[PDB]
Amino acid sequence: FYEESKPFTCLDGTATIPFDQVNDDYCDCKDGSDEPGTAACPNGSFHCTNTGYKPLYILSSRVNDGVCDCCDGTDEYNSGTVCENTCR
Ligand SMILES: [Ca+2]
Ligand SMILES: [Ca+2]
Repeated sequence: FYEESKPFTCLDGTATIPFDQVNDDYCDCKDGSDEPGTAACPNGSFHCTNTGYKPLYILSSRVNDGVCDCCDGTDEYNSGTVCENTCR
């Protein structure tokens, strides 16, 4: 009748979790692949999309650290620091 969506598998094959454990602010994958958008994994990376300009990757520990790391300011989305777009 209703088919269920498949779960997420860590890019390193170390675990399979439902997609509600993706970006849930707890590190479930040894490679950090379940938390690309948060500061939860010690070896993760956050992608600065920097729309219109060169994209950059930063350490996950720099997501919501209150410091402006991406020129588009997208790394600071719930920290209290409001970053201005400085890509130009
Ligand atoms: Ca997680
Ligand atoms: Ca930051």
